[PDB]
Amino acid sequence: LGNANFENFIGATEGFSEIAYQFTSHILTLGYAVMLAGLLYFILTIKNVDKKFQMSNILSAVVMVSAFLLLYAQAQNWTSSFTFNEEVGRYFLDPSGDLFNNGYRYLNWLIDVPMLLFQILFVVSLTTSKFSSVRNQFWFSGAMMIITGYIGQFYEVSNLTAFLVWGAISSAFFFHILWVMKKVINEGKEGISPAGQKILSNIWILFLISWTLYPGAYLMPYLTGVDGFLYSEDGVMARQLVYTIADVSSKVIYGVLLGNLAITLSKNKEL
Ligand SMILES: *C/C=C(C)/C=C/C=C(C)/C=C/C1=C(C)CCCC1(C)C
Repeated sequence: LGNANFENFIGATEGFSEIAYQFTSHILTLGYAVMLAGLLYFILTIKNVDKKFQMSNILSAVVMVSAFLLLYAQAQNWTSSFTFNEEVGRYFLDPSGDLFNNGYRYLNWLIDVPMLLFQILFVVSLTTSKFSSVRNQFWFSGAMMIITGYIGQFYEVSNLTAFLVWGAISSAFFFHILWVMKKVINEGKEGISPAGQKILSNIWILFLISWTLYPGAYLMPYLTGVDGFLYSEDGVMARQLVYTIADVSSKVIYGVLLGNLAITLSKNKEL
């Protein structure tokens, strides 16, 4: 019953404190709420950039749609999966619920990772690289990263070595994506205004950090060891919190910066 994931495992054994249960619930709600807000932002501001850049706004909006819907479903899956026991005063896994399921989040990643990588190619111009090459490489490596991570995700309770080995494999595809993105951003800096170069530098830093947060949260409950402080409901809170910080940063803030970058490259900005 507490076999699928670390959330259920904890939920089925120690249970969650009211703080943990409520905090995790609140943070997941904030997550999907921000997505909805972002959806409207990206719809409303689309006329602020030239036609040639609008595919980036379009991909942002779509990412917002998928992340709102799936994070909303994730938020409900958390709350409905754990119920309060008066005798002990903690929340436990509910046999009559459907149990906490990582599926919503990983599906969201599968859908969104290729669009996010894709959309910067409609703002920035490449230099010595082919569009189709960059695109195909993002999409393959991106697909493999989530797939492999999702494989590892099944063994987090039952086989911690499979969990890490697969996560390592996933980290290999991630490293490759970083490497392509580096080339993309540096080629995109050439020729453009220093104001656009500056925004591109910010996008690199945002991208590097916010995406590295995901394997951070994947590893979170074991960052202190087998009997460590994080190997608890605290690890769940931290993991869920980091995932949410990452989602907002990699989707909404990334989208906003690309929007601002697009405006810098506008037709009437040219002499
Ligand atoms: C909007 C959602 C995004 C940008 C999701 C990104 C997810 C990742 C970069 C996940 C990476 C992982 C690893 C590199 C290793 C461990 C397993 C994953 C899937 C968490």
